[PDB]
Amino acid sequence: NLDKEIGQLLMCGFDGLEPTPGIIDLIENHNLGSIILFSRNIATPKQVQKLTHSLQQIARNAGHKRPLFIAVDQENGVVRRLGDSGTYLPGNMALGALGSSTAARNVAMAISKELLTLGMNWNLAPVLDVNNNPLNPVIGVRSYGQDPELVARMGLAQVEGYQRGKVATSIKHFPGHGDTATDSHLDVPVINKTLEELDKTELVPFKKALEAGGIACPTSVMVGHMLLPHFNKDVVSSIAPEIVRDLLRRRFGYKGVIITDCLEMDAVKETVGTPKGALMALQAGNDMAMISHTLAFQKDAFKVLYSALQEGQLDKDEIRQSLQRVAQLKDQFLNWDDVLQQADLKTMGSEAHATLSKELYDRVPTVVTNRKNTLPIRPAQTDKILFLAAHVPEKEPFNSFHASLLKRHTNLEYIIYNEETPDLSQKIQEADWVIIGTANANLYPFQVRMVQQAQKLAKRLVVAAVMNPYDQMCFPQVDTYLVTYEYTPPAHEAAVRLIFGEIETRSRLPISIPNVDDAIAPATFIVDDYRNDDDLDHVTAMWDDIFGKDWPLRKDKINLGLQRAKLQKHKVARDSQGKIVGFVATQIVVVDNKKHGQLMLLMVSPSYQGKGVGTLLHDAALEHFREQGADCIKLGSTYPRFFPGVPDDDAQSRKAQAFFSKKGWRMDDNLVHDLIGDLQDYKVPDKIQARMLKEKIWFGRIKPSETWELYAFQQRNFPHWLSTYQHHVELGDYQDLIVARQDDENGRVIASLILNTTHVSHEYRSDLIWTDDKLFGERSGGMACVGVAQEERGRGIGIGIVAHANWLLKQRGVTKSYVDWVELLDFYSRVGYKTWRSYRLGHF
Amino acid sequence: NLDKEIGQLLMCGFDGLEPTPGIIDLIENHNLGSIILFSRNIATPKQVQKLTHSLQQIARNAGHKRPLFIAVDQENGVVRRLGDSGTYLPGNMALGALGSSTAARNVAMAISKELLTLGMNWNLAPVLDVNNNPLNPVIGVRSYGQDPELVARMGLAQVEGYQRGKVATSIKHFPGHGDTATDSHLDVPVINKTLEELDKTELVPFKKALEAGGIACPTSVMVGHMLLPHFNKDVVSSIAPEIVRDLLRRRFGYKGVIITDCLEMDAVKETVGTPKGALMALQAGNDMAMISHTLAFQKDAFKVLYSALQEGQLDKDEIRQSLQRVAQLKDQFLNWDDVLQQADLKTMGSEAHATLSKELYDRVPTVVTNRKNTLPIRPAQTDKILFLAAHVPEKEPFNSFHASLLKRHTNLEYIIYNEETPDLSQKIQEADWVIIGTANANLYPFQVRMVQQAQKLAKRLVVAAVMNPYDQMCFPQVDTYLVTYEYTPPAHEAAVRLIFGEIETRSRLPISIPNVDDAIAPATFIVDDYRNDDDLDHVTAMWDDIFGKDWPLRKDKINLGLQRAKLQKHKVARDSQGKIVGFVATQIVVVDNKKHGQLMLLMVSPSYQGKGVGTLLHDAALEHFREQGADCIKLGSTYPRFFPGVPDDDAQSRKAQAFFSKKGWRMDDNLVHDLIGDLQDYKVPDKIQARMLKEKIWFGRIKPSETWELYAFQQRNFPHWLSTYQHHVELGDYQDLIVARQDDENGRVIASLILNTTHVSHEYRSDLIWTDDKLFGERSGGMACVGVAQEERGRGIGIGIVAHANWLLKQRGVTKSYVDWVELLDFYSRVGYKTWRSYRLGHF
Ligand SMILES: CC(=O)SCCNC(=O)CCNC(=O)[C@H](O)C(C)(C)COP(=O)(O)OP(=O)(O)OC[C@H]1O[C@@H](n2cnc3c(N)ncnc32)[C@H](O)[C@@H]1OP(=O)(O)O
Ligand SMILES: CC(=O)SCCNC(=O)CCNC(=O)[C@H](O)C(C)(C)COP(=O)(O)OP(=O)(O)OC[C@H]1O[C@@H](n2cnc3c(N)ncnc32)[C@H](O)[C@@H]1OP(=O)(O)O
Repeated sequence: NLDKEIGQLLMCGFDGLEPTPGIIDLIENHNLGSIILFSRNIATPKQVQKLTHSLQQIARNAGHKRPLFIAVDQENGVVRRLGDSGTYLPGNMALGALGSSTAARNVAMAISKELLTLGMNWNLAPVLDVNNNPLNPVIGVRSYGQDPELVARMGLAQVEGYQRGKVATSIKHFPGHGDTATDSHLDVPVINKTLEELDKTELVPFKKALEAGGIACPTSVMVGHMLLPHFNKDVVSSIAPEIVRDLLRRRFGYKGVIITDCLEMDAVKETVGTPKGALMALQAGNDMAMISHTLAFQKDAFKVLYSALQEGQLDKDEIRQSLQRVAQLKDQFLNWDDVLQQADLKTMGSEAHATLSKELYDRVPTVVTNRKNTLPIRPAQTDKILFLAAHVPEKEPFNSFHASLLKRHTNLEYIIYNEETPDLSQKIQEADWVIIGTANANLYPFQVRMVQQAQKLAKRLVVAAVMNPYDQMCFPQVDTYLVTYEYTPPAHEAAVRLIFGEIETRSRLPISIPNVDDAIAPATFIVDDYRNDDDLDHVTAMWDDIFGKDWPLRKDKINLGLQRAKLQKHKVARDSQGKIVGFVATQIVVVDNKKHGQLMLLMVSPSYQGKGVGTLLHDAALEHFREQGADCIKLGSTYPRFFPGVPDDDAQSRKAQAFFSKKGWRMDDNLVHDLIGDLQDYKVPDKIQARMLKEKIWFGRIKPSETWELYAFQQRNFPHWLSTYQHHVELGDYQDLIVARQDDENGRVIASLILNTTHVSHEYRSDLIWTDDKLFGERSGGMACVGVAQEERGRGIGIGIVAHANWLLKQRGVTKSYVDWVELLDFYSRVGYKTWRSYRLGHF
Repeated sequence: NLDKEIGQLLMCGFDGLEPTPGIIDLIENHNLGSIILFSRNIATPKQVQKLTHSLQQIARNAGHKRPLFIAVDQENGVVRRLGDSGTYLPGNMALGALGSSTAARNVAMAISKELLTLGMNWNLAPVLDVNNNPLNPVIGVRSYGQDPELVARMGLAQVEGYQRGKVATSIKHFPGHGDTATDSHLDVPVINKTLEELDKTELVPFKKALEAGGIACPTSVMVGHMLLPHFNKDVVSSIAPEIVRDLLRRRFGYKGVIITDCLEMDAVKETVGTPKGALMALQAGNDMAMISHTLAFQKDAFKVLYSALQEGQLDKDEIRQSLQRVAQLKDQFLNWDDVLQQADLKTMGSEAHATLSKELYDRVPTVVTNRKNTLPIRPAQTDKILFLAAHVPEKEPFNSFHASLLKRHTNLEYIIYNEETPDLSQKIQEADWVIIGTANANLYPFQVRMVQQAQKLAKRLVVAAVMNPYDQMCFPQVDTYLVTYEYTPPAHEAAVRLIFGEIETRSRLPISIPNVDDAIAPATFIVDDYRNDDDLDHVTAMWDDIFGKDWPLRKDKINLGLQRAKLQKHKVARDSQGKIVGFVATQIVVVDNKKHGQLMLLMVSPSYQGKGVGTLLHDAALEHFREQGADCIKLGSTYPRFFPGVPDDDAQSRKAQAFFSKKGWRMDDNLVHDLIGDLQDYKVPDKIQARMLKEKIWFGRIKPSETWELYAFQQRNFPHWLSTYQHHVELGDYQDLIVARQDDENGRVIASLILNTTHVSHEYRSDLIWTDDKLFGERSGGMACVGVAQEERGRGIGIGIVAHANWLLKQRGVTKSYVDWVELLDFYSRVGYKTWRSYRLGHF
C-alpha cells in the first residue's frame, strides 16, 4: 500500500569514504529518501563530490521519482564535518559574541555555497537552543548565547543564509535543549518546565523562526530527546505526541517537515529500541526519522515500519501527508539535472571565504577581565613565555594556539598538562609570562587546579578559555582572562592577536559568568525607534554635518522624505547618555506582489564612525526586513527618496559603497545619473516642432474623467510606474500629468510623463527636494516616468514630449530642471541636460 | 520674579491630624504646591476631610492660582496609609498572583474613589519594580512579580484605574529598584548594570507604561535613590543627570512630571545635605522635590533654592518648563470647586469595595506544595490546634490570622514566637495540627529554626508565609506550604478559608522559589493570536456549540465578520494540548477622532466555562485596548458585527451580562432591539402615499456623481454614520443608498437610509448575516442609518422613506426584512415590524 514509499521518511548514515553495500540496498530496494554524513565520510573535496554523485547515480538507476537529500551537521564552530575540505567560519556563540546578524547570515551563505558544490543539500542547522546554564556540556558554544532574543536574531539570519544558497535547514533542538547540565548522548535530560515557562525562553527563538516572513522561515524542525514531565513523563520529547503533534503541529501551526534527532543516542536507545523509537516517532507526528551510524537498526526499523503499516498501527492518512510534505521539501530544493551535473571544484568560494574568516575572527574573542592591564602583552625577545594547554578528552587542538604564538615570540615552551602531569611550580615562577589554555575547566577539575596554582606563582598570568566562556567562574581571582568561544585555528589566531595587542576586543560576552561581575564594558550604542517629534532636529543636524557640502537639505524636506515612507521603520542609535549618533531610514513597497525592502538612508556622525554604529543600525534594518519577508532589498529608495542608490561623486560616499558590498550587497558595475538643465532661455528646437506638427501629435494635461486612459496606458506599457501616477492623482496633481495624444485632445494616449515644479506641485511631492539656493533654486522643477507606447516608437514623440515638458517648465518660470535617475545621457543631451550627480545602485 | 513660584515644585509633609504652623507657613508665604501625608496624618474619614479641606482653604485664602496636590503612598498591600479609613484591597504581588489586569484596574479605581472623597488626589503608585531577587527587603510583595511583562501588564492597568478615578500617579522607582538585597531607607543600594542590561528587565515596565496610548500612560514618574556605577558612580540616581535628564527626558522622551523619592532618606541625607539634595535634584532634571517630614529641612531647602536662583546655579529657563509641567498636571486633575467641597462619606464605595475585597482575596493565596494532602484540614472539635507566629521587627499582624481560625475552631492556642522564646517542643508533639506563620523567614533565622524544629516533631504541619513568598527556600522538606503575599486581615481570612477547604487555590506563583522545583501547577490555558487559516473551523464549531440554537451562523459569515474587522486583534485560548477552548474578537474604530475599542465577541466552550478562561481572553483584550489608547470601550461592535450589545433573550446571555458588569462594565438599564417584518404581501399605506405626494417628496438611489450630496448630508446631520455610507460606496453599492429629495430627482437631499439585500448587496456587506433558513432565509434584506434632516422633521418623511424602503425590498423579492439596532418600536410597528431579538448595551 505504502511499502516502498515510506523510504522517503528516513535519513540514514554509514561508514567509509564510498558507498557501502548497506546503503546501496536501502536506496535501491527500500526507496530511502535521505542520507546523512559525518567526518568519517568526508574524505576531501574530490572524494566527496564523487561520493555524493555515486549515491545520486544509484538513486536514479534504482528508479526514484526525486533525488536524495544528503544532509550533514555543519554548525561551524566546535562541530564541523568539512574539516580542512571547507573554510573555518565562526560557530554560534562566536557569532553571538560578535553580535551581527548580517555576519551570521553571510557565514551561512558562504557555507551553503561550499556544501552545495560538494553535493550537500541539507544542513542540520542552526541551533536555536538558549544557553542560560553555565554547566551545559552538549550545547555550549553551539548556542548563540543566553538571551532568547539574540538567539532568534542570529537564528533567523542563518536560516535565511543557508536556504538562500539552496540548502535545506533544521532548527534544533525542539523544544529547547539549552537549559540542562545533562548530555543527550550519555543520559536522559529532564526539562521540568510548564508551557508558560517555555514560552518565556526556550520557545522564543523557535516561535520567531516559524513566524518569519519568507526565506528566513525554516523548511524543517528537529525534535531533540528530552523528558518534559509537565507534557509527557513516560517518554522522551521526540516520540511524545504532546510535544510533536500537540505543540509543534497544532498550537504553533507548523506546516513544514518535522524530523527527529539521531535515534541511536542513549536518550532513546536506552529507553526503547532505536527500531521501536522510529515507530513511536512517526506515531507522535514526526514526518521523518534519523538513524545515523550503525546499520542493523536501519534494517530493523524498516521491517518494524512495514509490519506496523499492515496492522493499522500507523495512521495511513497521516503518512500520506508526511510524504506530501517531504515531496514539497524536495521540490523546493532538488531537481535531477543539476543534482547529477555536479559543479566545478573552483566554484566553492574558497579564497573569498578565507578572507571572510580572517575578517570575522578579528571581531570574535572577548577580553573579559584585565585588572592589572597585563593585556596587551609586549614581551622582550629574551623573555621566557610558558604556554600551558589542557589535554582534550581535534587531538591536539591547542597546537594552532602554539603555532600562532610562534609568529610573535619564539622563546616559548609549550606543555600540554593533564591530571598525571608532574608538578610545574618551578617553571611557572621562573617564566616571565605564563599563558594557560583552558578547555571547559568548569567540567575538568585538573584545569581549575592548574590555574589556581599558577595564579599563586606566576609573575604575569593570562588565561584563555577556548571552549565554553564560563571557566573563570572557577577562578575569579584571575585578573586577566579572555574567551575565544571555540578552539578552531583561526579563533586561536585571533586570540593571540588580541593578547599581543594587534587587534582590539569588539565582541561582547553573549553570556553571564557567575561570580565575575566586573566584566569589561566596551563603549555601547543602542538602537531605538525613531520618534519624529523628538529626533527630527538632531537627524537634520546630522544630515548637514555629513552631507551638507554637496547636498544641503532643510528640515522640512528631510521630514517629508521620512514621514511619507510606506510601511516605514526608522531607527536611531544613541550612546549611554541618549545622544543620537546614527540614523537609518527604511520602507517596504510591493512590486509584482513581492515585498521589497528599501534602505532609504544610513548615516552616522563623523566623530562616531568606525565604532560599529553603522553596523548596528544596518543589522536592525535587515533584521526587520527579514521578519517582514522583504527578501528583495534595495540600497536607496524609489519614492519617496533621498538617493536612488549610493552617491559616487565624493570619497566618503564611495567609501560607503565599499561598506555595503563588504556586508554582501551586490553593487552594479555601471552608474546611474541625475541630470540638470538650464531653461533660462529655452526654445523648443525647430526640427522637433516640425516633427510633432507633421506627426499630428497633441500634448496636454489629463482630466479627472480621463484618468483611466492614463492608467490603461501605464498598465500596458510601464506597469512599474502605475503606482507613481496613482500617488500623484491621490494628491490631485493633475496639472503635472502630461500625455501625448494622436491628432487632438480626444485621441488615444500614446505617451506620457510626470512634471513637477517647486511651489506648484502638492507639498507632499518629493520629486524634487534639492531646492537649496546652491543646487536647484526656488525657480525649479523637473520630469519623470517618461514613456512612449511600444506601437508608437520611432516617431520622435519621446523627444517631443520631453521638449514640451521643458517648454511647460519654462512657462512656469523654472530656470533649473531636475531629471532624476536616468541612463540615456545622449537622449537628454539633445534638450540641454548635462549630468548633475551620479549613483551606483545596490540590491540583495 | 520667580521665587514665589518655585513652591509649586515642592512636596512636603508634617506631623499631626491638623495643619501645623509649619506647613501653614510654607503654603501661605512660600507658595508650597503639593502636600504628602502619612499614617501620622490619617485617623478617621471625618478628620482627614477636615484636614485636606483646611489645607485647601488656607491655600485658596492665601491667593494660590491652583489647588494644592495632596499625595499619599497607597500601594494597598504591606504599604498603606488609610489603615481602617479605607478598604483593604490586594497589594501588588497579591494581584500578580491573582493574575488579572482587570482586577488590578478595578482595585485602583476603588482606591482612587476612596482617596478623592477624603481629599487625597495623588497616589504615589504603582510600583513597577520587578522582584527577581528572592532576598529583597524593600520591594518584596510591593512588586507584582518576577516577570517584567507581568509587572507592565498590571502596572498599566493600575495607572489607568487610578487616573480613571481622577487621581494622579507616580510609577516607581525609576530605573528599577527590584534587584538588590540592600534597603534604601538604611543604606545606599547599588545596581551595577549597563543600559543594555536594564533594557532587558528593569526598564521594561517603565517603557511599556511611558508608551501607553492614553489614560494608562502615567502622569508622573518617581526616581528612587540607587547607585548606578555605569552611569554615575558619584551620586544616587535621583540627583544624577545621567539618569534623570539623559535617560528619562532625552532617551525615552517623557513629557510628564519627574519627581524624587523622599530626600530625607539616608541614601540622600547621609551622602549630601537634604537641603543641598533638593538643589541637585532640580539640577539633575527633576521637576519636583519631595521632603516628607522635617520642617528645618523644608525651611532650609527653600533658602538654598532662593540663593541658587540668585546666582544662576539653576537654569531659570528649565524651571519655567517644570512649573509649566506641574501646572499642566494640576489642570488635568484639580479645580477649586470639587477640591473645596467635601463629598458625602456615603459616596466612598465602602459597601461595594468591601464586597470586592471579599471576592478578590479568595482568588489570591496559593497552595504551593501539598505533598501529604494535609490541605484541606478537617479537624474534629476536640482536636488541639497550635498556631505559632513570628514577631515583627502595625502591631501583631498574625492576630487577624488568629481571629480567623477561631471562627472555624475553638480549641486553639496562639503564641507569638521570637529569638528569646523558650523551647516549645512539648506543645508541638502534643498538638494534632500545627500551623506556623512566617514573615520573611529567609531574612530572620529564628523562624527557620522554628520551622525545622516543627518539621520533625509535629504530627501534621502547615506553614503559611504571610510576607514574601520565598520562605520555603529555607525549608524545602516542608510538604504543606501556602502563601498570602501580605499580612492584611482579609489575606489572612482567605488563607484560613483555603486551609479549611472553604475555598480553592486559583492563583499562580508570580515568583520562583529557590530549592522548590515541584510547585503545584494548576491546569492552565494559554492565549495566542487568532490564525484564520488554522482556527476558523474550530471557532465556527464553537459558535454552533454556544449560539447554534437561536443564532445558527455559517462559517463564511463568521469569517466575514472577523476578516473585515478594522485594526483587528483576535485571540484564541488553548489548553496544554493546543486544543482551542475559547475565542475573543476585537476591533478599533475612530469616532470624534478618539480611539474606540470594540469587544466584538467573547465565547468559551461550555465544558470549559467557570475555569477562568473567559477572564484570560477578556483581560488580553482590555490590555490591548489599554496599550493602544482605545479608552472608550464597547460590548459588541457597530460595523462589522455579530451583536451590537449583549443578547437578552436567553439565560446564558443574561448570565453573560452579569459577567461583564461584575468586571466593571457599565450596562444600560434599557434594552435595544433588532426587528423583523414580513413583506410577503406588503403595500405602502395610502395615508403615507398621500403625505409624500402632498409634501412633494422624491425617493431614489444616489448616483456616483451625486455622492457628495449624501456625504454632505451625513456630515451635517449624522456624522457618526458617514463612515458606514463611505464603506458601502467603496464596494460600489450605490443601489442600496436611497435618499429623499425635495420636489425632484435634482432636489436638495432631506433624508437618507441604507438598504441591503441578500445576493444583491456586495459579498463583503455584513448588514445581514442571519440568512439561515430558520431566521431570515435566502429571500431577505433590510435597512439601516435611517435619518431625516433636523430642518425637515414632522413632514412624515421618516415613515415615508422607510415605507418606500419596504416597497423596494419587496420589489427585490424580499419576504423577511431586518431592521437592526433600534428603539422606536411604535414607529416601525406602523410598517409591519415586530421585535425579533433584544440586546443590552454595555460601555466603559
Ligand atoms: C543608500 C544610502 O544610505 S547612501 C548614504 C550612505 N552614507 C554615506 O555615504 C556617508 C556617511 N557614511 C557614514 O555615516 C558611515 O561611514 C557608514 C554609514 C557608511 C558606516 O558607518 P560606521 O559606523 O563607520 O560603520 P562601522 O563602524 O560598522 O564600520 C565598519 C568597518 O569599520 C571598522 N571598525 C568598526 N568598528 C571598529 C572597532 N571597534 N575597532 C576597529 N575597527 C572598527 C571595520 O574595519 C569595519 O569593516 P571594514 O573596514 O571592512 O568596512
Ligand atoms: C459581545 C459579546 O460577546 S456578547 C456576549 C456573548 N457571549 C456569550 O454569551 C457566551 C456564553 N458565555 C460564555 O461563553 C462564558 O460563560 C463567558 C464568556 C460569559 C464567561 O466565560 P467563563 O470562562 O465562564 O468566565 P470565567 O471562568 O473567567 O469566570 C466565571 C465564573 O467562574 C469562576 N471561576 C473561574 N475559575 C474558577 C476556578 N478554578 N474555581 C472556581 N471558580 C472559578 C469565576 O470566579 C467566575 O465567578 P463569578 O460567577 O462569581 O463571577
